[PDB]
Amino acid sequence: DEQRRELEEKIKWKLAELASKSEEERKEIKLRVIAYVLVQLEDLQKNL
Amino acid sequence: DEQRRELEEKIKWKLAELASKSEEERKEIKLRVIAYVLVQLEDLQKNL
Amino acid sequence: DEQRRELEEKIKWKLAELASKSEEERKEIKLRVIAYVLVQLEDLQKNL
Ligand code: NA
Ligand code: NA
Ligand code: NA
Repeated sequence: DEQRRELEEKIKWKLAELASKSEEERKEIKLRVIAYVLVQLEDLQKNL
Repeated sequence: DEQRRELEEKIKWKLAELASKSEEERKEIKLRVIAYVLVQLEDLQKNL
Repeated sequence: DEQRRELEEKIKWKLAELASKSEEERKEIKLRVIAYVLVQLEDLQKNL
């Protein structure tokens, strides 16, 4: 599927961006990711 | 944007909550986050 | 709620799948998860 391939390219681009980040920057990013997913899980746990 | 600032406040609140969790609780939370994102990625990989 | 219980079962199934993965496979999966969430955060940071 087209959209599937586009998503993989978006993911690979983000991985290349992440590769340039320092160890501490990566930890800050991972923390942000965890917090965002948890906010998403809560707001979803409300309507679903 | 308003919604953007609101999201950052939601993320900061979640970060403050995470900061109070023990190391083992944090590992349990990260595991849950990983599993949830993968479920989301699959269900999305179906409609998209 | 029904959908809530279904989500927990989906998450537990994914956790069981993750448990079978090697340490290196788990790192690859976590990297993919981080990149996907960041793509999601960007595309959301555009419409919201
Ligand atoms: Na660099
Ligand atoms: Na504490
Ligand atoms: Na195994």
